[PDB]
Amino acid sequence: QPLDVVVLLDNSNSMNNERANNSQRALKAGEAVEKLIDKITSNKDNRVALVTYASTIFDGTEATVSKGVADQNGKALNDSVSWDYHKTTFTATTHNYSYLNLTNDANEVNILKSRIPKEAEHINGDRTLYQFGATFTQKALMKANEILETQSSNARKKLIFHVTDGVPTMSYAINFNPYISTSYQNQFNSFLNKIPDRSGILQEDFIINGDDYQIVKGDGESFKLFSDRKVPVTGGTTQAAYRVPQNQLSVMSNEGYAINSGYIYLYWRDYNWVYPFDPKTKKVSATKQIKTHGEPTTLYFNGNIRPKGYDIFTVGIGVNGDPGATPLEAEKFMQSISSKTENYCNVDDTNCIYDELNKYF
Ligand SMILES: [Mg+2]
Repeated sequence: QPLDVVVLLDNSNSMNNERANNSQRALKAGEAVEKLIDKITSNKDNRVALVTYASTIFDGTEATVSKGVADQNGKALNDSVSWDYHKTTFTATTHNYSYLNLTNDANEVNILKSRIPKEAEHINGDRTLYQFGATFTQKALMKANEILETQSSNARKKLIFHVTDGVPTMSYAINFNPYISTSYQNQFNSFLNKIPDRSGILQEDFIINGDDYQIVKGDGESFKLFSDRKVPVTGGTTQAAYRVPQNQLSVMSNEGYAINSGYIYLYWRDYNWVYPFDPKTKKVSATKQIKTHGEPTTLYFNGNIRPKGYDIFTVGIGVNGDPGATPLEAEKFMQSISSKTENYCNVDDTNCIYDELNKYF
């Protein structure tokens, strides 16, 4: 049977070529993709598609994300020196780095390959698109799956080939119910009960029905969700604050910020917090706690992708855990969202990559 392949390409900010002491993540990821496309399409029956992602799918559409910190009541502000404090969402047109239709047309293949980026955003380049540079792996997996389920069939061979540094920093929320007495652990367990092997959670028990910027967890800050909700002063122990200027003082009060003579003490916005937590009292869960983006992503993978019975190969590029994970956490995560242990390969591990692909070619 012919092979339909979706390439998943991580174009998050962590992939910028300067990162990890010039590890050239994006350049190397783009080259690996070029090589995979050429290899797959050598057989004229096979189809390819490309899903490049970061905070969202980079397909040339407009997207919105939330940014900033918040006061003690969850009221949002941006404390950056380069943005107005009201700038707590950003809206922009993404690069079209995707080819979203499986194809074996040679001219279409050429379009796909022309759309392969070799660089990611820089904090000093496009500062607007830099805001769309989180690692929302879950969303990209959902798009790759949607493509295969929509456009392939049970009789064709299907592959997801995912190239990334392995550190997701955004995820969809697990739909815990704060209003029943069932403990969060028992709620989580009931979600697991729905998958034959209990290793995942179905899409229906994620919060998906809303625009991303209002429902998603994480903003690219970290692999981790934060147990301490207070923003600390850099390198320190003490909570940071936003001094409100004289000229600015009355407008901020009017707006409703918590100002204590005359400082707004800063908290991570609540989509960065360990959850679930009671939405009224803010009491964190005393049982099950989600503490990374890796876990909800793996659960989604295992609930909704792995059962489809096709192959998922993950290729690690310059792997160190940036931001907020260790190198091992990143590997384990990548292995967690591959068909099996040996379908995670470092890009440097050419033997691993040759061996897995050999079956098809
Ligand atoms: Mg990243």
